[PDB]
Amino acid sequence: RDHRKIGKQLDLYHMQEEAPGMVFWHNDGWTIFRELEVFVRSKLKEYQYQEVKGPFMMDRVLWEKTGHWDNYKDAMFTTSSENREYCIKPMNCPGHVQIFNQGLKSYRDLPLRMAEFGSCHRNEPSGSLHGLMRVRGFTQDDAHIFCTEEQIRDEVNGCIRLVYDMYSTFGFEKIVVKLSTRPEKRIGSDEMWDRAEADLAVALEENNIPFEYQLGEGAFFGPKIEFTLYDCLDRAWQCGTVQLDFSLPSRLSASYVGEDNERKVPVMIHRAILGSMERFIGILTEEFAGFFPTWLAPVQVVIMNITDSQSEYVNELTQKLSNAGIRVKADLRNEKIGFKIREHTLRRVPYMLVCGDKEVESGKVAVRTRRGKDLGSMDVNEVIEKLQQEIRSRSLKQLEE
Amino acid sequence: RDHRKIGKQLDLYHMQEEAPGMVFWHNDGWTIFRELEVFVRSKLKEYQYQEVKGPFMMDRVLWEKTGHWDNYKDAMFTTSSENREYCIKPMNCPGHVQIFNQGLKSYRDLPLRMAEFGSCHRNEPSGSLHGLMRVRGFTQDDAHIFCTEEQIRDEVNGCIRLVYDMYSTFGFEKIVVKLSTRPEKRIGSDEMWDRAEADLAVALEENNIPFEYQLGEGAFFGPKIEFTLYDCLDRAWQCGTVQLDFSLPSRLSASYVGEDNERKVPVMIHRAILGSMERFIGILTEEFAGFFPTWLAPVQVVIMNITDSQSEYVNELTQKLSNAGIRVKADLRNEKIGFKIREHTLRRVPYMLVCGDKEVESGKVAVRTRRGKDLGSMDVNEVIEKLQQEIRSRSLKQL
Ligand SMILES: Nc1ncnc2c1ncn2[C@@H]1O[C@H](COP(=O)(O)OP(=O)(O)OP(=O)(O)O)[C@@H](O)[C@H]1O
Ligand SMILES: Nc1ncnc2c1ncn2[C@@H]1O[C@H](COP(=O)(O)OP(=O)(O)OP(=O)(O)O)[C@@H](O)[C@H]1O
Ligand SMILES: [Mg+2]
Ligand SMILES: [Mg+2]
Ligand SMILES: [Mg+2]
Ligand SMILES: [Mg+2]
Ligand SMILES: [Zn+2]
Ligand SMILES: [Zn+2]
Repeated sequence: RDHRKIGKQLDLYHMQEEAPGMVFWHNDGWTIFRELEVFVRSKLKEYQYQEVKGPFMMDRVLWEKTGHWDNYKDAMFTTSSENREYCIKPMNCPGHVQIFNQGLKSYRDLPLRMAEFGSCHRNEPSGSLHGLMRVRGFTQDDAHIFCTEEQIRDEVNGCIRLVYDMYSTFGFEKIVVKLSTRPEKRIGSDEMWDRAEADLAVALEENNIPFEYQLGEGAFFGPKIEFTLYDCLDRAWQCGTVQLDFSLPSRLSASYVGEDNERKVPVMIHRAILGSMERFIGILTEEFAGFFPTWLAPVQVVIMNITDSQSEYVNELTQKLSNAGIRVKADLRNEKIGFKIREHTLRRVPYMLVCGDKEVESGKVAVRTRRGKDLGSMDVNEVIEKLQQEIRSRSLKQLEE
Repeated sequence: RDHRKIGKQLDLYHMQEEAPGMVFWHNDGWTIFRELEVFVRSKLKEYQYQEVKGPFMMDRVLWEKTGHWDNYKDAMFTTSSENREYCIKPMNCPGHVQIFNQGLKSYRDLPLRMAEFGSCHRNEPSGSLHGLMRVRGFTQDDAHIFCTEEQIRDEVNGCIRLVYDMYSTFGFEKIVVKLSTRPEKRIGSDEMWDRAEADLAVALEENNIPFEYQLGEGAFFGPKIEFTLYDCLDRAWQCGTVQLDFSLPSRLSASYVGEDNERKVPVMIHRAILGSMERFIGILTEEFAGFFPTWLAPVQVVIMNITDSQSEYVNELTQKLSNAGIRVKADLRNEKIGFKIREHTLRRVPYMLVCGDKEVESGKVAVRTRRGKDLGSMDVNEVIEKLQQEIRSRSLKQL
């Protein structure tokens, strides 16, 4: 049930000591990663987010200005060029503010929602590293919303709504919500912290979401709503996060022209829905025990012959399913079909299509699933249509399941 | 036609002194980048490439094994953690070999084609930096092909075919090819360099490609075919490249079980088709003067109302085009229609749809282009279909 064991069995990724906490994504794990990006992007479109890309590193001077240097230096990787020191970014917020700061902004531009699949590096103590769930290089499905104070309620509500909308696709039954309050080391006044923490609490109450406080776990610049998911040992992992920030835009000289023609500082909401792709894939792997929903499955269909007699027909069906957009592979090896089926079951391939002479003559396929079910013979075109529907709806459940 | 001025005018990206040579991709520039990735991914499905992702940093010891720490040192960003030294990767090859080395490989797995949109960082001298063309952090449409000696000819041919295939989509008329031979600092024996250089020259001749030698410009591990594209000032920029490598696989302990059941070392072909996304976008921006073909345009369609009476219709049209897969925006601002049209024309939006009362009553739309052509009233579904055909085919010219 451990995602590290399942990841090896399905050849999803590996890690090695030449790059501690750094993931090597193999083809099949990168397929899952990419499908999750496509899913997130479909939500970015619906909820009207920009998508940007900030640089990997920036001058230490800028990280000093935010307060990251004093409050985050231990976790930061640094490098140098031509007598200047750079920080590899542990967070995407300063880069998004650099983009916001190009060009004059008006209240008419707000709320401005700016998303990034943002690569973060944090020098986590090597003793704390754990598979995909705690790594040193990870990719957040991050975004920063620049808004007015009057827009905070609506924008925080929109993030909360987005979290439950995305999580319902995966069928999560245990989502534990925490409000992380001010940490001992922080910037911003007590009055600003009281306001930000109340805003989050009222937003959760308004959505009728039960939660508990988590004292001292907020960011150095603002409080957080945390959406907690659980692994196979029922350990709590922080995934989704909504953060309210009255401090960083001021520190980074962000402003916009208000209705009054006065210069104003935007509020910034930070949020990640999945958290990081790495930690979320870890959670999905354990939650599903490697039985990824068909739309996520690295290989959705394997087509297999009984003998070389049906090998041409298998090759035609494989091209046909591939042209219909299905991740399909042919298994033409000189092995018994029971052997093949057991192997692709261990690989958690949703569907196995067996082609005997009966199947070749009729243009049909015998359908087996990774759950051990025999689904009988079906017409090829009906199978394709059913798989396409299963994939496009991102269905959690297989045919006749 | 300088891509840096166009990039500012169209809000594609920016750069600043807090990160020399590092691009901040804005929404519209990042849209072009992502469409190029979609295009590349479509071609690699066709040619049966895997797609992977390696880590950003690995131990200095690994870069010593490859010979990079000695042949590539001062060009590399280095960092530390818990008394170990790491290199931010300047190339993707060692990571791809690490993935190849996971699990027993046989001749049945070859050729194994492994692609990555590989983020590279190189400490280029700050005085050499230029716009998007020469940056310190960039993304290569990289791949490594592991193959046998007998498979070299076919695999190099496939890379050359891929370059001309993908470049024809953009209509490039000037593609100059170079063969870069052994540099002063290299790994691998002279006989291996003789054979690698001959293999690439034969490949170019067999593909009917006139080329010029570039003595001493090969990679430290092997010679390269370089595909050169030219900017507005006719400066030469290396974009696509094919590199033949008989030495890195052995240094990194790559092997496969041959048909005879003995251990053998694969040959590696390195190749990038576009080169880097940053540099290729720079070239495209100058080549098209910011009039990106519709399939690449950050915003493909803007729909505007003349008065508030049509605002509802414009919103229904906008949702309909967006559901048909078109990058479309509604412009409902309290501005004169002639102000709105000019704004989106200057932003080089391919198609502008104007809705007055007669368009609403008829279920039609008045269509004009960024070049000033007035297409008149058209049926909505006719516009969507023509737009979809222009995008699906990645057509260079409009309606
Ligand atoms: N080391 C890490 N490995 C993997 N994912 C991470 C890591 N650190 C953070 N994330 C993910 O990024 C999200 C947003 O980042 P944030 O700065 O809020 O995390 P965090 O509070 O430091 O997390 P944690 O308490 O788990 O260390 C987290 O909710 C988590 O999903
Ligand atoms: N500093 C850079 N900025 C942008 N793109 C680059 C840069 N260096 C290399 N590339 C791109 O990556 C491709 C493959 O990398 P490779 O190591 O072969 O380049 P290169 O020979 O060092 O390039 P150049 O001669 O332009 O310095 C190049 O052909 C080019 O398109
Ligand atoms: Mg942390
Ligand atoms: Mg935390
Ligand atoms: Mg170079
Ligand atoms: Mg060169
Ligand atoms: Zn942030
Ligand atoms: Zn390489």
